[PDB]
Order: sequence, then structure tokens, then C-alpha cells
Amino acid sequence: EAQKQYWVCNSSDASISYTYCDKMQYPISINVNPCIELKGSKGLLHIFYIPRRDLKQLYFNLYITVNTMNLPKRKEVICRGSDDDYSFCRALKGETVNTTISFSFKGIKFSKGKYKCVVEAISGSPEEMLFCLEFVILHQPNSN
Ligand SMILES: CCCCCCCCCCCCCC(=O)O
Ligand SMILES: CCCCCCCCCCCCCC(=O)O
Ligand SMILES: CCCCCCCCCCCCCC(=O)O
Ligand SMILES: *[C@@H]1O[C@H](CO)[C@@H](O)[C@H](O)[C@H]1NC(C)=O
Ligand SMILES: *[C@@H]1O[C@H](CO)[C@@H](O)[C@H](O)[C@H]1NC(C)=O
Repeated sequence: EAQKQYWVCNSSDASISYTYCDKMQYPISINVNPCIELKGSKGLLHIFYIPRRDLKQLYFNLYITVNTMNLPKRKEVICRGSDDDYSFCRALKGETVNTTISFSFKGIKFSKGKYKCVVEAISGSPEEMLFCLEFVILHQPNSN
């Protein structure tokens, strides 16, 4: 069977999809409202996820590619110490995550072509992979 492609949304200037990278684990549902514009936009990210492991200490390595040019790794801590953490950080393996998160994307000026971001999600520390997603963000060809 062919590899499954997942579509998230189209905005006026972008088209967002992803596939599962690395080992296939539990599925995840992602929705963005309104759809992100490469130019910059804000909104709401909805995640529905039954995690493979506890979300505590959750973090992302980000490998971003900009028209075939790879950028140095980025690491983003999501679930830290004490409160102010998202309520999903206290989720344990098998416990439904069904939440909404605010986001503000600053934008890429003079955007064009195609961008990729691989999200390597690690958690449970003891650290194990949680999931790996490879997002492809196409610039709409009929828009600046
Ligand atoms: C599951 C979809 C992955 C979405 C990728 C978002 C990348 C994270 C951006 C930076 C997060 C740090 C939060 C902050 O301190 O403002
Ligand atoms: C279980 C999956 C967890 C999903 C975590 C996504 C976190 C998105 C952070 C975006 C907010 C901080 C960045 C910002 O907009 O300033
Ligand atoms: C990895 C980027 C494509 C992910 C598709 C869902 C979009 C979630 C918005 C992430 C916002 C991060 C902006 C920021 O770090 O300030
Ligand atoms: C989303 O944009 C992509 C890339 O431009 C395009 O193939 C498709 O027509 C759009 N999807 C829908 C359902 O409009
Ligand atoms: C996810 O959350 C919505 C409200 O945010 C809730 O109504 C819905 O039932 C949840 N999904 C499931 C299948 O539990």
C-alpha cells in the first residue's frame, strides 16, 4: 500500500499537508483555525491525540527545510516545570488529549516555493519517541 498523505488546510497563500515519519505510531488529528498564511497569521490549533506515552517533559526537534535548503536543528520545549504548562502535559499514556492552543505565526516575507518541517516529538523522560510528523507547506502558486 502507498504511503498515506494527510491534508490539514488550504489558506489564501499556503497548502498544508503532512505524512508520518519514522516508525508509525498512534494517529494524531490536527486542525488549524483559520488556516495558516505563510505571510503570518494567528489562530487556534486543535489536537486530538491518544498518546503512546506520558506527555510529561514533551519537546520537539524541528528540522525545517526552505526550498531544499536544510536549516540547523531547532529544539522547542513544550511541557516544562510547574504550572502555566498546558493541561495536556499532565496526560498519561492512553489518556485522550482533546485540546485547543493559541498560536501566532510571524510570517515569512517574500514567501514562495515549498517548505518542510519535520517535528520529532519526544517525551516521557526516560525519553522515547512519541511521534514524528513531516509537514509540507506549499506556497499557493497563484498568490504572493
Ligand atoms: C503537532 C503540530 C506541531 C506544531 C509545530 C509548532 C512549532 C512550535 C513553535 C514554538 C513553540 C514554543 C512555544 C513558545 O514558547 O512560544
Ligand atoms: C500533543 C501535541 C502538542 C502540540 C503542541 C503545539 C504547541 C504550539 C505552540 C504555539 C504557541 C507558542 C508559539 C507562539 O505562537 O508564540
Ligand atoms: C510545523 C509547522 C506546520 C504545522 C501545521 C499547524 C500549524 C501550527 C502553528 C504553529 C505556530 C508556531 C509559530 C511560532 O513558533 O511562533
Ligand atoms: C489546496 O491547494 C493545493 C495546492 O495548491 C491544491 O492542489 C488543491 O486544489 C487545494 N485543495 C483544495 C481542496 O482546494
Ligand atoms: C473533543 O472536544 C470537543 C470539544 O472541544 C468535544 O465536544 C468532543 O466530544 C471531543 N471529542 C471526542 C470524540 O471526545
